[PDB]
Amino acid sequence: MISGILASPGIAFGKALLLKEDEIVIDRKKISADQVDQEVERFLSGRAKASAQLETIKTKAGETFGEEKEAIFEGHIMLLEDEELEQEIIALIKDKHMTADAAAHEVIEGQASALEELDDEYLKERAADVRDIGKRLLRNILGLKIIDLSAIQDEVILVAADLTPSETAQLNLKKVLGFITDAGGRTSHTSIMARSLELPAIVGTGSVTSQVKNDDYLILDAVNNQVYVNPTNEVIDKMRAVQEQVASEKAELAKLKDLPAITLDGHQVEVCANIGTVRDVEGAERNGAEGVGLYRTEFLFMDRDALPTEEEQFAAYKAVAEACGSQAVIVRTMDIGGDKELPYMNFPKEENPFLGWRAIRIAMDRREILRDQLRAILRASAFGKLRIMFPMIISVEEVRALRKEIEIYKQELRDEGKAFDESIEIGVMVETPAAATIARHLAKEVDFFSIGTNDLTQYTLAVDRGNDMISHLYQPMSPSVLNLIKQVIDASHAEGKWTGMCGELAGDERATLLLLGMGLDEFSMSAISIPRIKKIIRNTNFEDAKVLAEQALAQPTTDELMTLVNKFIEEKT
Amino acid sequence: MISGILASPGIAFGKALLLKEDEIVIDRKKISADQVDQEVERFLSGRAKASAQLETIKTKAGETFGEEKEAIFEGHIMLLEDEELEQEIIALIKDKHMTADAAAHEVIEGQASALEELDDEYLKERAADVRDIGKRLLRNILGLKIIDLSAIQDEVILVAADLTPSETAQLNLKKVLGFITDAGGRTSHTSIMARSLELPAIVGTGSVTSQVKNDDYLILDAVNNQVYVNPTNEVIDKMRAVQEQVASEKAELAKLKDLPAITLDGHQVEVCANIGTVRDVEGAERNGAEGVGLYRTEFLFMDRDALPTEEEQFAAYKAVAEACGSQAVIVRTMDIGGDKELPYMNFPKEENPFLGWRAIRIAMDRREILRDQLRAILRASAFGKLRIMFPMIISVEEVRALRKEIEIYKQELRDEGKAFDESIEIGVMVETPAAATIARHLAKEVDFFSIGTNDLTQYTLAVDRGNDMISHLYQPMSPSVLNLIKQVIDASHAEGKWTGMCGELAGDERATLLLLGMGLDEFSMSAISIPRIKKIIRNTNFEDAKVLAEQALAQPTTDELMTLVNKFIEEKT
Repeated sequence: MISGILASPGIAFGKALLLKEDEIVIDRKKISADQVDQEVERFLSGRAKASAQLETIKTKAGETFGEEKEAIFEGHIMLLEDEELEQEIIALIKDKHMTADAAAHEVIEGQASALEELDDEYLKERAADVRDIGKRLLRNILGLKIIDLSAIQDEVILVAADLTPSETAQLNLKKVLGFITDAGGRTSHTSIMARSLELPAIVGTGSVTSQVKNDDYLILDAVNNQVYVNPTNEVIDKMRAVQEQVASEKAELAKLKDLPAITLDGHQVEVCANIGTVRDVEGAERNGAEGVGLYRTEFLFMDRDALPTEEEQFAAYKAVAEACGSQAVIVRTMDIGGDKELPYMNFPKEENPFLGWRAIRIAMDRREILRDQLRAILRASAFGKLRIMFPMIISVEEVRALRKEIEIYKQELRDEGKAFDESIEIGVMVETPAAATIARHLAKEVDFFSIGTNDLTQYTLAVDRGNDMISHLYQPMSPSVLNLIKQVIDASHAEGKWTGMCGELAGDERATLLLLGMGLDEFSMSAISIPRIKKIIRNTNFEDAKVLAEQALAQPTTDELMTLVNKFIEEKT
Repeated sequence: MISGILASPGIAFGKALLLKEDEIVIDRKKISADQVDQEVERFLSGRAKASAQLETIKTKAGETFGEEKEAIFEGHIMLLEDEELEQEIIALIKDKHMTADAAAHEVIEGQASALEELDDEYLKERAADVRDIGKRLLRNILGLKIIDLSAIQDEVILVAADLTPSETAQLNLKKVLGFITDAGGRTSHTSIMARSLELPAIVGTGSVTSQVKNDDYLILDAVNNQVYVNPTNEVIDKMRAVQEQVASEKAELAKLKDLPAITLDGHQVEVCANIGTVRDVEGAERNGAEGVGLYRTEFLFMDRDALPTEEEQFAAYKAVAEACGSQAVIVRTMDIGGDKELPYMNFPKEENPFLGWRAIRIAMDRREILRDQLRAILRASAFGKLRIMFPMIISVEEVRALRKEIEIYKQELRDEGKAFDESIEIGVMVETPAAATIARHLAKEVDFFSIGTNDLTQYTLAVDRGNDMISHLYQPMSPSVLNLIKQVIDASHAEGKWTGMCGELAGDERATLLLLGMGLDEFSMSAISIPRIKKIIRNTNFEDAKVLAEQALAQPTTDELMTLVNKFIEEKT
């Protein structure tokens, strides 16, 4: 009867691999002066190896996982070569006549020890990565035999007390049919990989490695949360059928709108990622995004030290469109100028950037910007489902002037023998109280809306998103912002269009029932929030939420509206 | 058959005074070197007189009109003593060997001449005041006889081709039964005085002074726009009866609420002045204000180099309350922190002051400020009708916390044996889209609303009131702001309260029919706008305006809403 936390559901059958590591012996024997010069050379000679061996691991991470994991090694390597460590490690040996393995341990342990004093779980984990660098350094000076998880010639299950980020890079994903460890829990780096990799694995076993020997045959239920050791065929069979169900579950979920973004009583919404860069598509796919709800194109502009031309934009958009496969991306035209300047533009300062010459106000005062970009988006739409959406819309005037612009850019493309999706849908950010107010009018003029609650909150409450001194007044969960949200959604629906939401409220656990009840069609968020919200959605009853929403919309006070939400959560799941 | 522009309606009977002035002779005869030293002394000796005589006129203006007219003389005197004039006047005489009256004329004429090159009517008038200083200087060096309007021992009518601001100060208001001149028109300084003084007078006669001799008996109709010269008693009689009607008109208008702020079809609104300082009460009374709709207390705070204590505030408020007589003042608690900092507070900088720690957000983070002030207002309410109004309100939370505050401060006063109007009404600025959105909720909690459209526009459109680069987007006449205005007014009325407006829209000729049609109860503006708006109000039909308003509120476009307004003005007066 062994149970863990189960990080990924599924089933698997294979041999068990056990990572055994010998304890590192440290000699506290003081060294003589003649040994001072020799110990430094041993450290440099031992450090010389890890230098080249660490570099080899980096290259495997880049090809195996990508640049996201390749740079983490550079930080560890760059930190190791820090000139502060060279002087501090040598000084103790030269000054205290200590050994290199004992003196070096104090330096890396000293810094990591300072990090543990921190009262944050996020800073403590990084201290674990730093500690790992010094831990291996001691083995490197001694020249301890390394197992290396890359030397696997046969498929096996991976069992260990805990895995350090360094092992996950040089790990064979195809030869490992799963991962099992007794680490702390999801807060473990390897645990997150099981989720994104979508492979069965446990991390809270507690003491399975002490019960398993290498070459042991084990079957992972990852469904009943049980492990069978050398079990007959009656269990190897049950499991095999459990694995069948698992596979059918995929096959069914595989359907289009038949996704978890459905309440108990059958109400579906989209749930998507906001992104900045192709690189974010990875997190989106990892977290179960059904498409991209907001492609903040600014971020691509701050990914460069020059304004990206039509061609550079096109390429960037094309990549995204393609890295998204079948999925739709809502490409927002550029929003520079509140707290998001791009320095390379050298725009002049403003007294209130957030009430200033922002986003569309620029692209309309400098058509080359609007034109290059819209041109690029359109052209990229020849390569995947894209939508166009505009930021900082304030009037019907603005929308018509920009549609007219699209139509001009569309013809030019037609005339230059350049495909673009003629179906391409156009919408607007509703993130201004103006837009919210004339939502009915705007809804005739666009295909859709996405409510930017970060901004909407900001202007409706006149509280600067940046200003910590008044942060306590920044409440997107005000009777004032909610009402304006409702009013927008309703506008959508009255024209037979839809409203999504890319403001942070979409991703906020506390609004999910209200957003849902109020009929929001689409949620778009940081990818990392997709599962929390999906979970809430999948476990609500939609009808109940409507009732909730309605109540909340009548409250003159946030507190009073928080109460409704809470009594709901109490009574309803 | 002589007709002028009539600046003030009324009737008068009295003798005619004629201001005759001899032409100033200028000698272009070059002076010798021995005469250079003597001419400078003559200028200094002649300048010595005007120095003391100009100072005497200043003291008469202060006692006669007040500090508003006393400082204008200091500028003229300070400009005359400018060290640049001393060196430039002496240099030409010493360098060009010119005469003091001819050389001095070039210096003052030279600067005034540069001002005329300006293409602005407002800058040109000031050039007239500077020209006057040099014109009299020539008489002062020559020692020309001065008539002085203060030497009047008998009541007479004042007739002149044109009067310079200097004469208006040393003018006997009680001995002058009216003012008649052939100047340009209302753009004449003296013409404005007839309006504020409320005395019959003409400024566009054209050539009456050439037809009148001093000691002539004239009757001013100022009603039929005619002047009778030595007319029998049949006309001295008609006029006397015309004067009776005039007096009855006052008596009727005198009433109270039934004033000019009434549409043709009987709909009344209040029309008041926004003020900053007791000193503004004068302009308000001058321009026919029926009370004060917004007393921006910040302005009193920027009228000082220290934070005004409870006692200083009280005094300041008391004065206002009293300078307003029977009239109600809406005292807004302090609004510092957008474009209105007070430097003496040394508050820290903000990234977006207008979305920052503004107004009520301060007084709530520093109770001493809120307390002193509310204390002071309450106590001042023992001395005249005052209301309390709060700026930058965003939530029902804020209002309740502040009412609760009032109630505490009320008791303290009760306990310290300090009267305050127990009837004192409390309201809120609706100048946030939040407030506008929860207007229904807020309306239960306050006695009234005043819509701040400067701010409301700002946040609804996210356009900084300060930012000229996007000024073209600052449109309080958007379908978005108007709708929010309507929604607020309606909230008021639904609770049986009222909404006023102190934003600049109230004073904007183009909104007046809409504001009216939408049922706005109260308008408050710069005093100078009171008559334009009153005029529009008095000449509208209210029912028609409703229809107008309604139409305008359905337009998705400003232009389209401007069209309605225009076709109205065409067809309707």
